[PDB]
Amino acid sequence: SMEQVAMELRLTELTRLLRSVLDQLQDKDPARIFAQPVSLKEVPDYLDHIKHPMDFATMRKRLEAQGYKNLHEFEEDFDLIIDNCMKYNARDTVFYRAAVRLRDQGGVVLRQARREVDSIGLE
Repeated sequence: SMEQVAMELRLTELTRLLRSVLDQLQDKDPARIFAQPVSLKEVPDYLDHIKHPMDFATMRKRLEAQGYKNLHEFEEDFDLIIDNCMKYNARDTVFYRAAVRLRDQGGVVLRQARREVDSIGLE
C-alpha cells in the first residue's frame, strides 16, 4: 500500500538522522573504548555482571537494518553503553572516566537530535 511505503520512507529518514547522531556520539569516544563489544575471551565473567551488553558496532548493525523505530530506542542503547561501563568499572579507571565524558558530551548532541525528530516529525 501507499501508506506502508510512506511509513517506510519515514523510517529511512529517521535512520539517516540517527546515523548522523551515532557518528557525532562516537566522535566523543576518541579512545575507541566503546567501539566494540566487550570480549568474553578477555573478560570471561562479563555476562555475570552485565545482562545487556552494548557498544557502538552493535548499535551500527541495528541501525543499518533500520532497527530503531524511534529516538527513544536509540537512546536506550546509548545509555546501556555508558551505564554498563559505570557499573563494571570503578571510578578511578580510564574506562569509567571515558563513560562520564561520553555521557556529558553526548547529552548535548541528543538534546538537538530530539528537537530535530520532533520538528521534522520522524516517529
